[PDB]
Amino acid sequence: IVGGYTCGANTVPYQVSLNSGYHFCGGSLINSQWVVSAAHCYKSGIQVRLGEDNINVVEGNEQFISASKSIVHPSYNSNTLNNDIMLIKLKSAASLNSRVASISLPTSCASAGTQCLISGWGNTKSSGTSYPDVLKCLKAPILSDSSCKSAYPGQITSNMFCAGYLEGGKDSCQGDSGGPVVCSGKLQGIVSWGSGCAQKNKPGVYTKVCNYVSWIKQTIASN
Ligand SMILES: [Ca+2]
Ligand SMILES: [Cl-]
Repeated sequence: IVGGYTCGANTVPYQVSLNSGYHFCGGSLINSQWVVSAAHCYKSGIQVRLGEDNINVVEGNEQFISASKSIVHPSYNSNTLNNDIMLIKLKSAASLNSRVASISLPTSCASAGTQCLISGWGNTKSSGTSYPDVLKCLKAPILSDSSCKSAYPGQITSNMFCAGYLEGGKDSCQGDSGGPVVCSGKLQGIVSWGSGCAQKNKPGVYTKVCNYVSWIKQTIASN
């Protein structure tokens, strides 16, 4: 997260860190045994880390659980990043409490101008590389489809939306991928891609979760 602020320990209870000896992507807990993340975050040997704040120190409240299965959307395209969404089933159910809770799936899509909270342990610099120890937060509005497509001509599909600031300085970044974009208590987006980070006229692009609600439910019900 570039230009954000320190969330505060356990203030984003549904945030998860995907770990393979180091943090590589974020994710969102949607129920006691399933996590939603980005398809481009896929890899074998994933350990899901819940209830984290400082990812480099065991502080208490953390729950480490191995992924038993990762389900990348069958129509995911690695070149265009269309359908950049993945479901991860936990080997065992997480213990839900005030520090580890699930986030609700949307019943309807969000409209332009809606304020959302984006969070993660991704890079905090636009011109450099520096990963934070604690979870960072950023409040950002969903942009109109018109401005989104003007910013990235021919690259925005109906399964994506832009959020952020055109003047630059505030954006999600590398390492935040797969993380949550929550608006009005509902998971509306997944950190997916963008051109650089926090650059002028290049807002972040996010997977539009409202288009996948039925797919998520049907997939979870059969696994
Ligand atoms: Ca920790
Ligand atoms: Cl276009």
